Amino acid sequence: SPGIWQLDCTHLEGKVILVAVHVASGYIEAEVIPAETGQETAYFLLKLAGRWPVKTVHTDNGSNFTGATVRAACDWAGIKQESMNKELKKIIGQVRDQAEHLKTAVQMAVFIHNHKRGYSAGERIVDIIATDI
Amino acid sequence: SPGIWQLDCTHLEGKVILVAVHVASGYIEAEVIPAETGQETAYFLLKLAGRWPVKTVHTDNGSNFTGATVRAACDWAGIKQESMNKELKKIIGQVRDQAEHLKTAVQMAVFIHNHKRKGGYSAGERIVDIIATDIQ
Ligand SMILES: Cc1c(CO)cnn1-c1ccc(F)cc1
Ligand SMILES: Cc1c(CO)cnn1-c1ccc(F)cc1
Ligand SMILES: [Cl-]
Ligand SMILES: [Cl-]
Repeated sequence: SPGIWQLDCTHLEGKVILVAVHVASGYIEAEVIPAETGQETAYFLLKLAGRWPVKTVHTDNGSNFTGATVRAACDWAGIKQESMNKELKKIIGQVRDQAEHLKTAVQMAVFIHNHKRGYSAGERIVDIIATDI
Repeated sequence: SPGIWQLDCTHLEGKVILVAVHVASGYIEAEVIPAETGQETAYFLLKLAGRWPVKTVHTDNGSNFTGATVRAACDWAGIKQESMNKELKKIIGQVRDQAEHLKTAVQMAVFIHNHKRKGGYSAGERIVDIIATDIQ
């Protein structure tokens, strides 16, 4: 469905990246976060939920989801907790050299993934949500 | 254009917030950034451009836009360089005491601003409708 996202973590250069995939489109939002903690996870989810209609998020149900913080953020935002990601690392690989900081490379990779084309993932998410509306 | 954004800075609690407004819809993306520098501005603009189809930005043309970095990032992403602050601040003010960290309060405020229905469509619904229409 249109409001359904998957949230996973992935690790590079000793750092933690959260990757959110909009399941129907393949569109991705990803960011390096300071640590894999409830507080940083909640922050990431709140950010995502303000930008797209997030109804449900499928997660790995690990340690950073057992605490009060993520529960509180999902409650507040009205979110239920109920192939793109190796590719993301591959693109980061292709572009790593052009950026000093991993965080920059991550955002270049997100850009490339979402714009690649007859439809890009970015066009697909928009069409799907507009149709739902 | 569907692809036109305005980028402004605003300041609270000794911290810098960049606010991007999609002009046709009133949809906002905003984040606290470490400092108002070319490098952090470039980073913010690359993030935005990967999430929405950014063709042109209108900025204040100040110091963080004179350097090689923002110019290089905009080149790369194919971006041309050619009320909210207050409203967003008001919502932040309203929620500030519910979050420890300003950064959290900012993202709650963005959520509220983008979902608010004054009657009706929210800004979030409008941006999606406008861009979907343009695509078709
Ligand atoms: C701007 C662009 C390209 C080429 O830059 C490929 N997909 N998109 C895109 C991405 C997201 C949209 F909402 C609409 C279009
Ligand atoms: C989920 C929601 C609300 C709350 O019902 C208000 N606007 N939106 C919204 C925001 C962005 C969209 F693309 C679609 C809908
Ligand atoms: Cl995780
Ligand atoms: Cl600025």
